[PDB]
Amino acid sequence: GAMAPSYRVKRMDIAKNDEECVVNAANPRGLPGDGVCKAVYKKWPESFKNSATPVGTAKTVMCGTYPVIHAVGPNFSNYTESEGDRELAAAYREVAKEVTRLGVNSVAIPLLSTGVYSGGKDRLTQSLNHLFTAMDSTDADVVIYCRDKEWEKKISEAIQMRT
Ligand SMILES: [Cl-]
Ligand SMILES: [Cl-]
Ligand SMILES: [Cl-]
Repeated sequence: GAMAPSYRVKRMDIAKNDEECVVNAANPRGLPGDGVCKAVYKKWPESFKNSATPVGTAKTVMCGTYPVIHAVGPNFSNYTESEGDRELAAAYREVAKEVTRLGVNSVAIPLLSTGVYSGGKDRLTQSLNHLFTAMDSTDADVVIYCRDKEWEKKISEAIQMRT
């Protein structure tokens, strides 16, 4: 574990992370996809060997010895708000199980279901609170990656307000 487990947020490509493993915002079919998924495919394409997994689950595939945790958030275009919320919470619980199983001291994580799977809604708070619910009992340093300047500020505020 980290000596003083922390949350941090950085605004940059998660393909450039400084953590011991990465969470991919994956699709269920293990396809290169778009956004974070496409960045992860470009950086760690070896990790997409048998990475297909259902919605609400995470499946880790090693790129060399570097773990890529493929976490499949729901596409809110396809799910009802209720069932999408349930699957999004479940995907993060499976991320916390994998981070724990791997014994890493740090993990790079994007906000699941916030991009093209958002169904055109702002899900920063929904997705971040499910991240916290799952990761709070872990002792890994968690570094959240985002691209939007206003999201960085809002994530940073949510982190700092619980310290
Ligand atoms: Cl960047
Ligand atoms: Cl997404
Ligand atoms: Cl963002």
